[PDB]
Amino acid sequence: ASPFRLASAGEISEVQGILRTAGLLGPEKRIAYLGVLDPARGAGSEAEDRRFRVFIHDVSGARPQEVTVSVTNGTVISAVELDTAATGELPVLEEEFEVVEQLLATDERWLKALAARNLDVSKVRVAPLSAGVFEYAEERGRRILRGLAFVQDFPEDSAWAHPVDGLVAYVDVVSKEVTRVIDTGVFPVPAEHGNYTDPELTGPLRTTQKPISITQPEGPSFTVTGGNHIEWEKWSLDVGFDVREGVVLHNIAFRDGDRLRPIINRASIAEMVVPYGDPSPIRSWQNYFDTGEYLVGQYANSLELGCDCLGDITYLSPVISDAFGNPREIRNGICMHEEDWGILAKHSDLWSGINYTRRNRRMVISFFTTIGNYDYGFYWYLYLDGTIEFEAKATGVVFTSAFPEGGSDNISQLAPGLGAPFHQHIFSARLDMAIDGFTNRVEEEDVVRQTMGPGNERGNAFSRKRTVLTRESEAVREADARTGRTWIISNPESKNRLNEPVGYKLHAHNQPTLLADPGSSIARRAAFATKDLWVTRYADDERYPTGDFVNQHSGGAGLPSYIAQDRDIDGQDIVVWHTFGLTHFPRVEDWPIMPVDTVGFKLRPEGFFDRSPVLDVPAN
Amino acid sequence: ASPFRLASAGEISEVQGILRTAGLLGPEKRIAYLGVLDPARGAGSEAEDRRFRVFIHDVSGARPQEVTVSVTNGTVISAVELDTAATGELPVLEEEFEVVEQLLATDERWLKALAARNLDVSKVRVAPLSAGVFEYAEERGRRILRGLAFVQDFPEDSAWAHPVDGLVAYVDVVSKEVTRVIDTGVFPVPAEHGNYTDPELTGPLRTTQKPISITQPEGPSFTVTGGNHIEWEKWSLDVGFDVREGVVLHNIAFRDGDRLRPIINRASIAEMVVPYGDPSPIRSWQNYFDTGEYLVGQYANSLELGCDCLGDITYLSPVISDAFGNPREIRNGICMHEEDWGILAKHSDLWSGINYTRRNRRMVISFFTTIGNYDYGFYWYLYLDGTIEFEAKATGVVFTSAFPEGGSDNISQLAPGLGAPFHQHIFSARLDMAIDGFTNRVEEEDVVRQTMGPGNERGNAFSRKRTVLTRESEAVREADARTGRTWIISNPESKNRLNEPVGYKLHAHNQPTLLADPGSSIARRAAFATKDLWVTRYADDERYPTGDFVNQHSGGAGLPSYIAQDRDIDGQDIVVWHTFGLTHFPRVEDWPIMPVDTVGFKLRPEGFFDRSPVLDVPAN
Ligand SMILES: [Cu+2]
Ligand SMILES: [Cu+2]
Repeated sequence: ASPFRLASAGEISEVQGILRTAGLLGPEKRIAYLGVLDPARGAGSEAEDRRFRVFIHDVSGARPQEVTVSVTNGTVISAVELDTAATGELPVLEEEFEVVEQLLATDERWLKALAARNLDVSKVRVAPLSAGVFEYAEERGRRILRGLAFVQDFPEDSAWAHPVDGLVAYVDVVSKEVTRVIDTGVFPVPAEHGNYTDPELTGPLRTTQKPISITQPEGPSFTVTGGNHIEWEKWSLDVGFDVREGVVLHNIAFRDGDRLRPIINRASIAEMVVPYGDPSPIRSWQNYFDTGEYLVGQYANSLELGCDCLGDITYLSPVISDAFGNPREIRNGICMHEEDWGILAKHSDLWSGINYTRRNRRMVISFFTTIGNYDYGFYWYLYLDGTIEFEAKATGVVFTSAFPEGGSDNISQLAPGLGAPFHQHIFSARLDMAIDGFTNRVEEEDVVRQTMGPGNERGNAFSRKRTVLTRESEAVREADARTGRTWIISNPESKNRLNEPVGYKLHAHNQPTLLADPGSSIARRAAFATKDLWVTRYADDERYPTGDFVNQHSGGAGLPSYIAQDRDIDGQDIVVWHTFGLTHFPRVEDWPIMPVDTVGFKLRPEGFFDRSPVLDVPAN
Repeated sequence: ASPFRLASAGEISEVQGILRTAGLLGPEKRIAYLGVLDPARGAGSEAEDRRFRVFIHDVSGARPQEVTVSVTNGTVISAVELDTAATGELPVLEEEFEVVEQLLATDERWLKALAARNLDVSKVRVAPLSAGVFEYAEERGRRILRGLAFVQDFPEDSAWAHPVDGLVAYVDVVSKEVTRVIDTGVFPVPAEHGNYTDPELTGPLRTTQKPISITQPEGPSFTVTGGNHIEWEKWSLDVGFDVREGVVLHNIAFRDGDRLRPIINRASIAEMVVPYGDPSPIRSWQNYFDTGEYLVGQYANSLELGCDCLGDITYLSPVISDAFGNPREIRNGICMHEEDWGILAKHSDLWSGINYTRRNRRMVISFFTTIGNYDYGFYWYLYLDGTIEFEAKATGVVFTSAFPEGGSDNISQLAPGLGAPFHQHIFSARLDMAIDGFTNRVEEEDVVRQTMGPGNERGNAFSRKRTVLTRESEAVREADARTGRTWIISNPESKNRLNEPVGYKLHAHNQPTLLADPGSSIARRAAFATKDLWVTRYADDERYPTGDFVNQHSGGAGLPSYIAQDRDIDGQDIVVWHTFGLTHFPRVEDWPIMPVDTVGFKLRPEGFFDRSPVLDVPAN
C-alpha cells in the first residue's frame, strides 16, 4: 500500500533472488549494506516501485559493487563496480570483527608483545576498530581494521577495565594478514575489575525504590496503520528504519483544521562520529563513524518491556539483511508510546476569575544500539504544541587506556592506573524540510542589542535580525549562543493569517563542534562536524554528510562537495544538516558503567499556526 | 525539632503579637514582608532561636521599618526606621493592586483619555506596575505605581486581548493621587477576544486523548519527617518556603556509604526580572522584578491533583502572613513526588555476554505562581546519579500592546492590531555551596583546542583548562558556549580516592543575558543579569542579587556592591549566583494563552564520588 512501509522479510528475500538471478550474488559475495530507497520526488509514477540499494562485498578480493534493484519489477536498475581506493571502502562487516583477534592470536609480533606483558593470549580480547586514513600507503585500496587489546580475566569479566596500552596492530581482513604491530612500550595493565554486577563492587542492592506504575486503561492515544503509519494528536508520520541511519521519520505533518500541513519530509541522524583527543600513537588515529562505518541500525537492541520502554508500548520489529541476503528481524527494536509531559499551559486570571490548566504529552519513537563499548539511544519526540525534538542518550562503558604516571592533558583517571581518553560524540541530523510544502528558505536569526540614544532614550530597547541564506555558498553557519542565534525554516509562499510566511525555528544546544585541528585527517573526513548548520538544495544522491563510503575514505565527498554546487536555496526544495554533540572529559562517576548523558535539538513553530494549536485540548 | 522546619501558623501569630505589644503593629501599619531567618553559621549554640524578619509599611505616610523578632523568646531583636529614598521602597502590597484602577477612575485626565477612545470606565482594568526609576525627581522618596489599561468587555473576558496603547498613568499609592497621566495618542484597541475557554475560539474539544495512569501501589520511595525533611535515594534535604523567594532547598546532602556528605547549603531563586525592550514611552520604563518587587511566594497557586501534579503526590501547605500579621495557609502550594526518568545506564557487552539496563528516577519539588498575566512554575530535581537541576516553566498570557501600523522592530503581532512587546525573563539562582563542607572554591573550565605539530602530529588532540577564581574582583564571569565553558565548585581539602579534590560542575544553558544598554537604568538596578556567574564570600546580610529593597531603588545595590569588597573566595565559605533566562519574541502560537517554555541549569558530580554512585540500583 504505502510506499513508505517498512521492508518485509519477503522483499529482502526477493532482492536476494534478483541479485542471484542477475549473477551478482555468488558464494563469494556478501551484503555490506542493504536498504529501501525513498520514492522519487513527484508522485508521477502510476503505481509504486519499491527499490533497494545494496553494497556488495567480495571476500575473494574482487572489486565490490553498488547495486539498485526494483523488487517490484524484479530487475537490476543499476550495478557499478567500485574503486575503493578512490571512493571509499564498504562499511565494516559484522563477520570481520572476530577476524582481528583471531589473526593476531597466531602472529609472532603480537605474541611477543603479549609475552612481554605476561598476558595469556587466550584472555586477550581485541577491539575491531575502523582504520581511517593516515600515512600508511599500503592501506590504500585494502580493507584494514586496527586492534587495541583488553584483558578479560574470565568469561563474564569486563575487559574494558584492563586496557593493554602501548600496543596496536593493523590487519587486512580480506587477505587475512597482519600488516603492522606497533609496541611503544609496556604499560601496567589496570588491575581493578569493572564488573558492575559483582556484589563486591555494587554492595548490597537498594531496597528503597518503590514501583512507579505507568499504564493506559483505554490503550494508547495513537494509531498505527500500514504497519508503520502513525497518527497522534494531529500529527501524521511514517516510521522507517535503515540499517545505516536507524530510525528515520517520514512525512512529518500536522492536521491543522481541515488540512494536513507538511513540516518535515524526512528526518534522520545521517552520521555520528566519535573523534578521540589523545595524541598517543596508540589511539591518535581513533575516529569512529558509528553510523557511516559500522551502521548503527544493524546493532539495534531488542528492547525489553518494563526495562527499556516503560508504559503502554507499541513495538516495531524491523527486518534487515544478513551478510547473505537472508532477512533478519530485530525483535522489538523500536519503541513507540506517548508520555505525560507536565503542564502545557496555565493561567489563573484575577480579572476574569477563570483558572485554566492543561497538561502536555509527547509521542516518543526510539531505539537503542550497541557498538563495542558504547550504547546510544535515539529518541524522537512530537509535542502537542507542534514542537519536534531529537535527543541522543549516551551510555555504555567508556573506552579506556592506561593512565600515564605523570598525569595527562588528554586523558582522565577513572581508577588506579586506568585512564579514559578525551573524545567527542558528534551527530548530524539531516532534515529534508517541507514547511507547508517544498518551497522553503532558511534565515539566521540573531538578537540585536541597541544603543541608548535618539529613539531609545532609556536604553531598554532590543530587537533581532534575520538574514536569508540565498545560495549554498553562504549556508555554512556557526552557532552564536551569546546573541541567541537560531535558524528559521519558512515557506515564503505560504502565509499565516497575519500575512507572515509560516515557519519553524531550530533551537540548538550550542555545544562545542569538532575540536581537532583543521588540518587533521578527521577534520577533512568529518568536515560536517566543524560547523553547526549547513543548508543544501535537495538531491537524490546527497544522503550523508560524509558521503556513501566513509570507511577508510579521505576527504572529497559529503557536504563540502555538495555545497560547491552553490545552488539556489531561497524558496526551493532544501535540506538542513545540523551538527550537535557532546564533548566528553570522563569523570570517575562514569566508571565502571556510565550514567546517561544527553544532547539534541528541537524545532518550534514560528508563525506556522494562526494562534495556539492546543486550545482544543480538554481539561481531563 | 529541626531549626529548618517550615514556619507554623503559631509562630506567625506570635510575631504579630510582638509587633503589637511594641507599637510597631497598628491600623496604619501593613506587613509588606515576613519570613523566618535561617539558623546562624554554627550550630554550636544548642536550641534554635527562631527569628523572623519583617518589613512594616505605613498607610499614613510615616517611615517604614525593618524589624527582627524572636519567636523563641518573644522579643524584638531590632527595629530600624527606613529611609526609602536611600535604601529603596518596600515590596508592592497586594492590597495596592486595586488602588491604581480605583484612583484613575475618578481622575479627569484619565476619564478624558478613555472618553476620547469611547471606553466605558467600568470596563477598564488597570495593571498595577512597578515604577522603577526614571528622571522623575518628584517620585524619588515616594511610593509610586504606573498603570496600563486593558478593556474587559464582560466579567469573564480576558482583558489582555484589549490593551489601550498610547496611554499610561503614574500614581502615588500613599497620598492617593494621580501624579501624572500621559497620552501620546490614540491607538485602535484590538477587538478580537482571547477567551481560551470559549467554544467558538477553541472549536470542538478533541476526544482523542486516552488516559495516562501514573500510580505507586506501594507509595513513594521518599520519606517526609519533621514536616519538611526529605529523604530519597540517598538524598537528604529540607524544603523551606519564603514569601519572596518561594521554595528554598536547605542542607542538600548525599549519603555516600556511611557518611552524609553536604553539597549545597541553600538553593533558591533569589531574583527574577522581566525587562521589556519596547522603546515606546508607554512601556520603556517596564521592568518587573517578580521576586524582588512583588514576592512570587505570596502568589503561589494551590495545586490540584491530577491537574497540576500527576501521580503519587505529597503536598506541603506553607503558611505566610497577611497584611495584618494573621497567618494564611497556601493549601497544597508545594508538590513533592518522584517520577521515572528513562534509562539510567545501559550496556550490552559482546565479550562478557552480560546485558545490563537500569532505570533512572528524579525527585521533584515544585510550586507554581501567578503575577498578573504571568504564571511561572519553579521545579527542583534530584537525580539518582547525583545531578541537581532547576527548571523554570513560563506560561500565562503575554503582556500586550497595540501593534503599530507599519510594523515594529520591538513588538510582535499576535492578532489583528494586537502586539506583544519583546522582553526577557531572567532568573538568579543563589547557591550557597557546601561541597563536602564549607571550604570551597570555583574554577572556570574551558575546552582547549590544540595546534597540529610536535606532540600532536595528527592534529587530533584537545584538552581543557581550569582557572581558579581567587578574589571576588575576578569572580564575575561570562558564558562561552563555543569553548564549552562550565564552572566547577570543589573542596580543596576533601579528595576522592584518586587524590583529586571533590567537586560539582555547573552546566548553564548559555542563553543571552540582559540585553539593555549598559548605561540604562535596568542595567544598573539588575546588574546581576548582565553576567552569567558571580561568586561571593558568604555573608548573612547578602541575600538577594538586587538588594533587600528593589522597588524604586536607584541601583548598584546587591551583587555589584558585594563584589566590591574583593574578598577571598579561594577555599572559603562561598556563594554562587547564576544568571539564566529566556529572551522572548512572542509568536502567534503564544496567543491567546502561551504554551510552556523552559530554561534552567544543572550541576553534575565531578570526581565527587569514587565511582558511579548508582551501581547499587536494582534491576527492578
Ligand atoms: Cu563519551
Ligand atoms: Cu515572555
